Amino acid sequence: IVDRAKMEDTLKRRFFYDQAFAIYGGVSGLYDFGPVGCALKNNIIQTWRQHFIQEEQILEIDCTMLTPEPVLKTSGHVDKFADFMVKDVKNGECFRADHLLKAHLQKLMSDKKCSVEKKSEMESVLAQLDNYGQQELADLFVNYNVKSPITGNDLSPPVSFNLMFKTFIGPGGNMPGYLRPETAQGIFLNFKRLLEFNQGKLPFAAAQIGNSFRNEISPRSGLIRVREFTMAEIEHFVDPSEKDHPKFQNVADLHLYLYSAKAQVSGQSARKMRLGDAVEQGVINNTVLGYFIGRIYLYLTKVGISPDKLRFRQHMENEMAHYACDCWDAESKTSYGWIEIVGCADRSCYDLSCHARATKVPLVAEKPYVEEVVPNVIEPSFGLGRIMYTVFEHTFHVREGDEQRTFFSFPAVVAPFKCSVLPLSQNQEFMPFVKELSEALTRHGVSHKVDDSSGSIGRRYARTDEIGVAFGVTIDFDTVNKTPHTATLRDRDSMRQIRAEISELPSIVQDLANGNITWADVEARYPLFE
Amino acid sequence: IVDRAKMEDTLKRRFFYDQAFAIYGGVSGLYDFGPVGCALKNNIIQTWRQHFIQEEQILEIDCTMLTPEPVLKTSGHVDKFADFMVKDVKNGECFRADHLLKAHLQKLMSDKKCSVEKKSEMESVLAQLDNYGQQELADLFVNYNVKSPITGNDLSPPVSFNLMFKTFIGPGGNMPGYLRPETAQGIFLNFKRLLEFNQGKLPFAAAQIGNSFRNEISPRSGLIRVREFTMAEIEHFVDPSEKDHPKFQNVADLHLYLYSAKAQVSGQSARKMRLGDAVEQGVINNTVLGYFIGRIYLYLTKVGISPDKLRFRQHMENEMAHYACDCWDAESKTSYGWIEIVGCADRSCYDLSCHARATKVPLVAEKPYVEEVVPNVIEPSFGLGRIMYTVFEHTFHVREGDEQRTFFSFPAVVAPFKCSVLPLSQNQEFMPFVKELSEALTRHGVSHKVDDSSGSIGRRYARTDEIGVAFGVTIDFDTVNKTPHTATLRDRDSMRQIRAEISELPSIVQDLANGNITWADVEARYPLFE
Ligand SMILES: Nc1ncnc2c1ncn2[C@@H]1O[C@@H](COP(=O)(O)OP(=O)(O)OP(=O)(O)OP(=O)(O)OC[C@@H]2O[C@@H](n3cnc4c(N)ncnc43)[C@H](O)[C@H]2O)[C@H](O)[C@H]1O
Ligand SMILES: Nc1ncnc2c1ncn2[C@@H]1O[C@@H](COP(=O)(O)OP(=O)(O)OP(=O)(O)OP(=O)(O)OC[C@@H]2O[C@@H](n3cnc4c(N)ncnc43)[C@H](O)[C@H]2O)[C@H](O)[C@H]1O
Repeated sequence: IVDRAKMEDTLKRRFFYDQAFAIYGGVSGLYDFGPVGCALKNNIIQTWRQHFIQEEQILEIDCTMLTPEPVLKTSGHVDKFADFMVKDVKNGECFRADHLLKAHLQKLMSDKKCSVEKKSEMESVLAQLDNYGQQELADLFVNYNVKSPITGNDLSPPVSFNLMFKTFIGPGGNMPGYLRPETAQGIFLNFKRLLEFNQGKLPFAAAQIGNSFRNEISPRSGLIRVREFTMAEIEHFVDPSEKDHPKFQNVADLHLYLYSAKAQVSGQSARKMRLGDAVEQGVINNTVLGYFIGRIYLYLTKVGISPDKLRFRQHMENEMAHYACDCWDAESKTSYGWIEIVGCADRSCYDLSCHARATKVPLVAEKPYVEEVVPNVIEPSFGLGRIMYTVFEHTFHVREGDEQRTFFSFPAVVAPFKCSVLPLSQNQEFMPFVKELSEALTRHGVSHKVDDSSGSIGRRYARTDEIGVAFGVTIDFDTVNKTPHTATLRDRDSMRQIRAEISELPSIVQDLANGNITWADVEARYPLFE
Repeated sequence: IVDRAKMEDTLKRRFFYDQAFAIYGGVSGLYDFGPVGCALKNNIIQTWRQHFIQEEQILEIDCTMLTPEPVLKTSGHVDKFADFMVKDVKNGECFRADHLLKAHLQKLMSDKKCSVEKKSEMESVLAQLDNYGQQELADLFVNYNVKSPITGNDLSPPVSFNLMFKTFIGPGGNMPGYLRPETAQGIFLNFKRLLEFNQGKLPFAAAQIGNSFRNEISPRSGLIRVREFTMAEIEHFVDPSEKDHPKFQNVADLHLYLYSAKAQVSGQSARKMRLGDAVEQGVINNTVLGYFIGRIYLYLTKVGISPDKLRFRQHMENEMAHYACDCWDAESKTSYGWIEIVGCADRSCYDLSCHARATKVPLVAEKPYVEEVVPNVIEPSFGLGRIMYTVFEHTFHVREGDEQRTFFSFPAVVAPFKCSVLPLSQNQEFMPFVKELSEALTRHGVSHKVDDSSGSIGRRYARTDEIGVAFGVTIDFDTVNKTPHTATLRDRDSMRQIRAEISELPSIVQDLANGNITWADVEARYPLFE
């Protein structure tokens, strides 16, 4: 439960992000990231690089965004990559039928005049929205007589709208192209050279961290629905008969909420199972999928996503992506409800075969005399933007004070900068201490910034808390004149303080940020300071 | 003088980069970067972040690539951002008139039948190619009767071709847009919030590191001419009356080749002046421009660009970009001749005014009672791709041996990974040493990789040299069985070796890579090893 309004005001005021081309009216689905937004975004990307690429020794490549039409036609995007769209016969307003129908039912379930039986009927309908096809969705639009949310007009029947941006490569219109809606294709077209890196053996994973474009019909979810974003995609090529991951046992003991396809059709809630158990019973197909689901859980959690607002939902029969057979999405509970922030599909051998057949170029591998096989690929897809937004709503808090101050309980690994060093005076009296502390923090690899802003220490930290700085060190006169020279350490979340010699604080902060020590531990060793 | 052919073969074989969508015929102007290509590209970006953003405390932002037409129409790109194009009346082959005329004259100057007087005439023409306008270029195409390079056909008159990619944002064609040809605009539309970070005082700089698109007419220069690339742009906002940079004296003593507009019109060669002297005489307008020209020189140099193949060329009167008044480009001598890899324009107050007037939104600042002013901006534009390519041609070498091996003398700060650790056996006998060395190197922040490839040590390093690994440590039996336990250190460029205790090598390599010690110094302290 978060006050989106108040938050968007803080994120825009401190400039995490904001409307792109604001002075022109702004384009929906487009936003720019300010200084703190980039710092946070970079921390999230770097953390991701460590968690996956570095942890699994994934091969990295950087493919182009521009894509010639033939490529996307083969992958099947030109035909299936789209959302159903509607528009009132009056003017040309377009809406994503998928979501309009959802906002309409929620409207009816909110009206007190709604009976219990109908409320239930509608709930069952929403829990199957991603299944309904061209026709099924057309009927519901009639049964509920759905009409334009603005000055209720009559909506035309739901039709498919390809989400890919169109363009022309080079002069003339002989080579029409698109902006890649995902990165996966780039890795597939370079399968041979990539497979070659691993001696030609399976399994192995390739990844990409770049921009993708989706000409979203009607973006109205802030950063949740942009037409341009950064995504990290991992393509894990494995033997279709060796779909077993050697490291699964590393996450087999995690307890996370799973919402299987069955539980969705049988109308029951999601369960909090143990990964290992989930695979045993058959809920989660194999262990390769199970490993990544665990690593994903760990990543999102480490970055700041709340376990109580995180779950993995499996796709339904006809919800499947045109390229997948099985899939699980990491959805986060937000002010916009449950939304996927990480897609993890098991798109068998769809891709490699399509390109192989179309280009007349074989894309396979061998196994022991020797047999050739088309690697099944599990694709963990990360929408960094959505992941960051979720972090905002899950760590945004209002201080218990009339002044209505706000702060983000950002984990030390993602916060703009771990420590904030703020002295009272700037005279050559404090510099000797500020300089030393700063450099000391630098030797400990602790990002920091010397606060100069005007106002009382309390007001100084107020700004620090707004952008989620994890810790702060106050350097007052008792630090310069008294001896031993001690400074004040402040915990962002609790606002509680500590007093210790300014030469020891560096290592203390380091351990606090690296999770080697608890704020509790700190209060146990050093004297409290109010 | 480099054998482009042989090089492109090594860059593509080891997978630094290669044709994008290769299995489809490949699209010109598009390439993908493989593992080593990304490692190198990332090192170049990181080095750039340290050199500029971190060194000048530049504010970073990340704007969108999609841009609504009105924005680019105001900036003047919709009208002036283009290259002159020609095409043979026969088929529809398009060519950049600018470059075709250049390739034609070079052809005539190469034929022995060419007289000295005409050769001179043509040289004077090429040294003014970027000045010739719509008409002047049309006449030359007649005087020299330029015809299609392929099966000589008759070329149509030179016409302007807007280099911007076209697209439509959202459903329908009511909001036509483009892909940003540069990033600068993004910073300008966010001038108010950016100026706000600096208390509203000048000067201050904002920067962006992202992708830009240029629908290049006929790309045929490898990575030199792509339709999609990564660029780092710095927008340095300064008081039009305070165009003086406080740090200029930090680079005032650099000797670099300058090729002023005069020297280009007066038909004389470029001079190797001292930055300070250059500003004195008035060659380089102010010191703000002089500082950046120095920092740029230092950056390119540190990354691997050869000083003897680097120069800064000033634009001519009508060569000016539609948004600039003065400018200097860092051009590198390559197999494609001199090409700009860094643009440094002094586009006064063109931008801020244009957007202010069009949006009816003021974009100014104040100065001491107080006067408002439109900040003059100096834009150092970096084409990371071109900078990396230049590094390739300037560090690519062929070993003096029949086998024709190749290697890149990459500076330690940009090489894929600084040290290569390669043992003879993998048995539990060597592991204790390999493990220790590896971790030790990690504690010293020295990137490395344990070589496993088969073949003799000499053949092992052959692969290491190909991707430019700076150093190598050989761990043989005399390392495991003998005592003290010593290993062999190998310099990539010289291939000369050294023998020292395996516990001291970590710090030795660190200093060698961080430029704290010379390979000469090493051979002076430790015993040589053949
Ligand atoms: N019968 C049917 N036929 C065809 N389609 C059917 C269908 N039934 C249901 N559908 C669904 O309709 C499509 C709607 O797509 P979208 O328009 O992208 O809406 P979405 O469901 O919120 O994102 P999506 O699910 O596509 O993200 P993805 O896995 O591609 O990639 C991974 C995601 O990328 C990121 N991401 C996606 N869109 C983003 C955006 N606009 N902004 C920021 N991040 C985004 C997310 O963080 C990450 O989870 C779904 O792809 C498809 O499953
Ligand atoms: N009268 C006139 N009217 C209009 N135009 C006239 C003119 N007389 C001459 N011209 C010239 O014609 C245009 C041709 O442009 P381009 O088509 O980009 O060719 P260029 O000169 O090699 O690059 P450019 O000079 O544009 O790079 P820029 O400063 O924008 O940005 C910085 C560069 O970005 C990078 N970069 C640019 N293009 C790249 C590419 N295709 N691939 C990779 N990197 C690229 C480079 O590394 C970096 O130096 C020049 O912009 C303009 O000066």
